[PDB]
Amino acid sequence: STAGKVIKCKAAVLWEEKKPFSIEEVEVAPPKAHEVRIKMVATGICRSDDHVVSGTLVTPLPVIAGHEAAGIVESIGEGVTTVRPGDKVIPLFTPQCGKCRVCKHPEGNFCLKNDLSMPRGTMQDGTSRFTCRGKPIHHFLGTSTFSQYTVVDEISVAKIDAASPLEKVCLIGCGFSTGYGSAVKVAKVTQGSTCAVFGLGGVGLSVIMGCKAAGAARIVGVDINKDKFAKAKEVGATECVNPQDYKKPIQEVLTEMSNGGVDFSFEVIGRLDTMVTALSCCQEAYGVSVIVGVPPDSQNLSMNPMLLLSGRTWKGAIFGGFKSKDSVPKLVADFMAKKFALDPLITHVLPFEKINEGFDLLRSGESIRTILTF
Amino acid sequence: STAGKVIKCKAAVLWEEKKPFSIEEVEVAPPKAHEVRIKMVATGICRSDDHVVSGTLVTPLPVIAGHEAAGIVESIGEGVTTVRPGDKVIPLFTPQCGKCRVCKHPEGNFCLKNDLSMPRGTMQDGTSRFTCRGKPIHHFLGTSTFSQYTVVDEISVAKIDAASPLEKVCLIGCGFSTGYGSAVKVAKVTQGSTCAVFGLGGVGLSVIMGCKAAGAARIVGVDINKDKFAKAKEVGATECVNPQDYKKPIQEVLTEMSNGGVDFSFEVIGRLDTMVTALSCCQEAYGVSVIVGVPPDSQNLSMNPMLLLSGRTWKGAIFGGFKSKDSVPKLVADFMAKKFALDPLITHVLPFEKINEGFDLLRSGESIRTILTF
Ligand SMILES: NC(=O)c1ccc[n+]([C@@H]2O[C@H](COP(=O)([O-])OP(=O)([O-])OC[C@H]3O[C@@H](n4cnc5c(N)[nH+]cnc54)[C@H](O)[C@@H]3O)[C@@H](O)[C@H]2O)c1
Ligand SMILES: NC(=O)c1ccc[n+]([C@@H]2O[C@H](COP(=O)([O-])OP(=O)([O-])OC[C@H]3O[C@@H](n4cnc5c(N)[nH+]cnc54)[C@H](O)[C@@H]3O)[C@@H](O)[C@H]2O)c1
Ligand SMILES: OCc1c(F)c(F)c(F)c(F)c1F
Ligand SMILES: OCc1c(F)c(F)c(F)c(F)c1F
Ligand SMILES: [Zn+2]
Ligand SMILES: [Zn+2]
Ligand SMILES: [Zn+2]
Ligand SMILES: [Zn+2]
Repeated sequence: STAGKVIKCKAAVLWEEKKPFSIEEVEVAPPKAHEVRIKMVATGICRSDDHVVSGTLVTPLPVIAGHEAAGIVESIGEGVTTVRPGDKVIPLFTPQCGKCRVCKHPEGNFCLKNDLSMPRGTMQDGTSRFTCRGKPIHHFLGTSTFSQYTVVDEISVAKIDAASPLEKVCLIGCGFSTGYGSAVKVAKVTQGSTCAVFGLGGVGLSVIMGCKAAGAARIVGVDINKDKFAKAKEVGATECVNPQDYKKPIQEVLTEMSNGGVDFSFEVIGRLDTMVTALSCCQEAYGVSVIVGVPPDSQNLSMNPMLLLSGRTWKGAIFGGFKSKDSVPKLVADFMAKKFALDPLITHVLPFEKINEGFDLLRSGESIRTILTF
Repeated sequence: STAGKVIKCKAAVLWEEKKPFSIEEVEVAPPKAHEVRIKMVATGICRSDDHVVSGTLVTPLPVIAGHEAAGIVESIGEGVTTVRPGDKVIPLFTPQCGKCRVCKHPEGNFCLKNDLSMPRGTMQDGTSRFTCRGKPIHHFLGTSTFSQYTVVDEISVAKIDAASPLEKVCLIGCGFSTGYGSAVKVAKVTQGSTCAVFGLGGVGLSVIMGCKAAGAARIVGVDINKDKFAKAKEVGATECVNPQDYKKPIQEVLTEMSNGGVDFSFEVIGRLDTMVTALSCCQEAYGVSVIVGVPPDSQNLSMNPMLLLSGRTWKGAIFGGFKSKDSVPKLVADFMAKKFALDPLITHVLPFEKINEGFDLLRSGESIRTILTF
């Protein structure tokens, strides 16, 4: 049995920014009240995890990153009611405490218990369950999935279908649900509309899937890497454009393509300039633009508010606007019911020990999602 | 017997920025095809008119300003079908051509024939109906209401109830419809919500009216002029705050007062800093902020897009999101049915000849709306 005991296991520890992950032994404490210790099965490499390494995102170091994953419950702390040992689960990087004003709000999903806005890199109780070489190691978004075992607060875990393929549905922990929800729930893309999607990685392909699902007539993919176009067309893009191919700003190209501006645009990269471009390419009176990409820490954009005064709507979301604990098991159920596909997002499947090579595939432009298997 | 003939009349010509208006004779050409010549009865002084004087709003000079008004049709050009001589009418500074992609969209109102985005200061045909001292004078937003007679394109005028009191209903041509629509149609304020309204002039008072109509529990007026508070309370503010009273920035004050941010915020001033503050003060995950105020020409704001990524929605609108020609007669009908009050906005009445004193009143902070009578 491991229950009630410290587990020594392998994890990918990030000791400082802009360095490879260190794959080594850590000690994982047993779960305290209302906590859940999970044996990881599969975790995806999300660009957000790369932002921690690059310093685009500031979070306390050293850290066990990873937030897109699935695993199997090893043990539960006293008080846990929503999962049990042996359950398949997906950690929730946006929690759902169910009691805060946001949780109670019918649209809101950015639960006030989150560790995103002012990251502490701890459990809800302000402490860490991880040590490495005698030192405490921070958690990341309450999840820390780049470990053979993690401990999460109950509000940061969802039970999923026992028959789920964990090496696919781990994507429901971030990339798929974020893109898909951004289209269907946040933007509320309409039938027959014209959509533009900036950034054709795992998240942007998922936005395309959502736009297609919502019945868009036109879905224009935008990326500087033309290698990403063929997959974007496979999942629903009607045409792809590379800004580098044009003498004019791409907002102008998109406005002409769409005969006056698009219905819905999505920034799915994380650049200040493309957030403004995305806003500008939506139709001035009724367009809607959604920010999905994570921008570099503490940097402001500049824009002209007349872009909004004419009628545009600008919004952003975390995790596709989904209330995380209610939505994740439904999304897995829908996948099992063949309502959407995940295979088009998966380009590479590596063992966990090859985490660094996975991140190099991302950084080189070669991968969409690499799934690491424990 | 004035039909088909040039009319000489007095108008208030603005020859140069930052100068008084010159009340002097102009010649008003007869209407061309699909144009309407209107004998003005009453016109309100809106801060946007003052923006033309200050250079906050750039539009070609010399100009006949004025956009918030009502009058009586003197004559119609060939092909006009929607009004007739002797009809009571409100000029529509935002037109409704009924044919463009915006006019056809269920939620758009910023008709593509507008003269607001890139002002020419002409009629739809690119020419002027106005001469003064033998010199052509520009139109403003297709309305030019600071004249005893104006000529407007048919898509820039609405027939209203023959029994309407024009010295009141002129406010439906801008200030009232704008603020009220901004709350009820653009923001879609909900029952029991907390609203914050930045700027307690005619438009922000109309926003308050709208929020109270929509059933908001709390409506916080924000103004640096505490003289504006009493009227704001009369029309529904539950509490008023002056930023100059506080050591902390007002977004933090509003966030505290609202136990984590308001449901709806409105910028009804026209400053870049208060556009950002107003966004910031709405709840980070599900707050909605609406820009109503008109910013200084060509200036950009600076903001941190993480304010959106958490879940905020930012939008703007012209004329409260109302499709102008459809809405104005319905708004007048509802006023006549006492569905809303216009008297709380009218603080001063003057003859047209005292237009400059009317502007002095607005500039001093003493008036809300001054109505000028021809
Ligand atoms: N809001 C959320 O909850 C949420 C969740 C998941 C991911 N993210 C963010 O979303 C963004 C995309 O994530 P991902 O899909 O995993 O990243 P990714 O796989 O790196 O994809 C980004 C795509 O953007 C492309 N790109 C880079 N620069 C430009 C440019 N100037 N113009 C057009 N394309 C460009 C690039 O070629 C790549 O295909 C990142 O910033 C993530 O941090 C946000
Ligand atoms: N979007 C539209 O269709 C539309 C329509 C009508 C009016 N407008 C604009 O809306 C704004 C309001 O117009 P109005 O109500 O006629 O103007 P107004 O009567 O000048 O009211 C503005 C109010 O803002 C207050 N104010 C000024 N500075 C600050 C500050 N820093 N903090 C708090 N309050 C401050 C000021 O004391 C005044 O009571 C102006 O910019 C207009 O041009 C927009
Ligand atoms: O990809 C999900 C994701 C985000 F959307 C963030 F805003 C963030 F800060 C983060 F760490 C993260 F993982
Ligand atoms: O007050 C209404 C109004 C506006 F909302 C504008 F954006 C504008 F440019 C203008 F001239 C105007 F009069
Ligand atoms: Zn919560
Ligand atoms: Zn992610
Ligand atoms: Zn139109
Ligand atoms: Zn106005």
